[PDB]
Amino acid sequence: NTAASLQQWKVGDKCSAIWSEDGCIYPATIASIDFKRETCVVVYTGYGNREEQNLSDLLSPICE
Ligand SMILES: C/N=C(\NC)NCCC[C@H](N)C(=O)O
Repeated sequence: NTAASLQQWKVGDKCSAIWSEDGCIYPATIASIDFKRETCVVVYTGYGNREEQNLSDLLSPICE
């Protein structure tokens, strides 16, 4: 994980998010960010769902 940059993300960046449904970590890609709410919508890669997560709650992209 990239701890130092774990609050700032940009649209089009890959990440990991906590799926609200399993509570588990899954790979997701940032589709859009609302910097005012400090949240962003991410699309779960491989699944095709999109969920709104906090920028500071996002997790580093999977590479393994
Ligand atoms: C981010 N993860 C997912 N979707 C966006 N997973 C969908 C399949 C897993 C789900 N627990 C099931 O078995 O239905």
